Amino acid sequence: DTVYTFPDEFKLGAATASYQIEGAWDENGKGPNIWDTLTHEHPDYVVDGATGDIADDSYHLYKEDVKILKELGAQVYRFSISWARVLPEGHDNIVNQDGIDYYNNLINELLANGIEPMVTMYHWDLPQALQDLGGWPNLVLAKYSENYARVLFKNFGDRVKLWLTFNEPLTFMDGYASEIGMAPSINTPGIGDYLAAHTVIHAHARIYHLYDQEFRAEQGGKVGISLNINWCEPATNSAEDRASCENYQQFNLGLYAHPIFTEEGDYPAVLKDRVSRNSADEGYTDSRLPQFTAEEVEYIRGTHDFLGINFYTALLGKSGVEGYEPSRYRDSGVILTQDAAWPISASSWLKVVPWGFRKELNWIKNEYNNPPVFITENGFSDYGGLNDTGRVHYYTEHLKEMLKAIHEDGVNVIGYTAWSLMDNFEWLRGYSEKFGIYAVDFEDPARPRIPKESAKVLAEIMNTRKIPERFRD
Ligand SMILES: [Cl-]
Ligand SMILES: [Cl-]
Ligand code: NA
Repeated sequence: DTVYTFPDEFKLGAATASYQIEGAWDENGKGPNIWDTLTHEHPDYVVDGATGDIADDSYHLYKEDVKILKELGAQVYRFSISWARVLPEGHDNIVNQDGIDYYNNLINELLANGIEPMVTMYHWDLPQALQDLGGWPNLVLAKYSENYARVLFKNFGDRVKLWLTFNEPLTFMDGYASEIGMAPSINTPGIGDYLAAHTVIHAHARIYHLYDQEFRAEQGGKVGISLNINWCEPATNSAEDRASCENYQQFNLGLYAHPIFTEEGDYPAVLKDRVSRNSADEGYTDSRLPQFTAEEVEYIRGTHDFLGINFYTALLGKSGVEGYEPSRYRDSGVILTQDAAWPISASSWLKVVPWGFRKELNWIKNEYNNPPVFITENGFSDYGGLNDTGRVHYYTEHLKEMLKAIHEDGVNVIGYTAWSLMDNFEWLRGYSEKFGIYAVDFEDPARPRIPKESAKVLAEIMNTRKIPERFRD
């Protein structure tokens, strides 16, 4: 049963994000963020015209969140901090004590209940005052991000020892690649999304160096980043289809991980070269991909204590090019599809492909020299229901695959937090797609959290530290 047992030091828990759960969007001095703006001004972008104005009301109900974490037996709770709740103006001139108090209250409640906090600094909720300067495409945000992080380390770092600078910049950069999509819903594909990535990488590096310089000696924690990546399986066994899948990994994960996690640093060569060529062919004087200087390459490489991975699904990749000119997908040189045979979820993008998780973990091991990997998200959507057999099976299969990666393949996976502790505001999908292991009644002002079967099974896994016999192959 070795392949079915978690390593003794491995950390298990669950995850949320601030805008998705907190509500209290303008309470007690909190400033507006880009998701307040999107859901208020553009309800036509969101299923049901839903907003995060209340969500799970975790601003008021944080003790209930801790209660269900304790019931689950979580060792770690991954949550994010709302930048505009702490710094309502985005800049560090005004610190909102109500926000400081709130996160201290949550942290202290967690620790009093034997649960370790893991904090994501940025999970998509940029202060609107900073978006008004251009947001992530404007490199001035890297210093603003450093200053935000300093406030977080100063106030919380005596008790928080696990930090993620950013969550899914591959996703939030896409808020600069569509007029109707992710906040801030700006249509600069192939140009502004790359600028956003560039700023984020710079920001991440500044935050890491800040920790080294101002906090690490006293606080003794670890700083990483959470990167999402889909497995990309060759549509056929050809060398050409394999090349396309390598392109996919480099254009999705490598975009962020090559600058940070390799000895060489910088963007992947294929990313630089394909965008350079495409830009020239379209008549641009300058490549659409921003450049790092040698000094910047050296500053950015090595800025990590672990790699956070968000894993959900797989795609099929074949040789070719598609998408609009200009765009990151077109630049990436792969044609992406889904296999009809893969089980479905309530989310168009998410098919159940558990073996893809093991393949991805091996790809990461080989590319980045087996970094410590913390799975910061993994989970499954349905439309509702407590007898969530699909979710149960998603978890048991993904955990089995991860355990094979650890035990059979030697991948240094160090922790895992299920997405999500409870049903929450699923971005443009509103409350229509359910990812929780706890259900939440969004028509009940008290927002009760109630366990699904998946919460019961995960509790059993966390308690026994193994995959139960009935779920084994
Ligand atoms: Cl074949
Ligand atoms: Cl049994
Ligand atoms: Na402060």
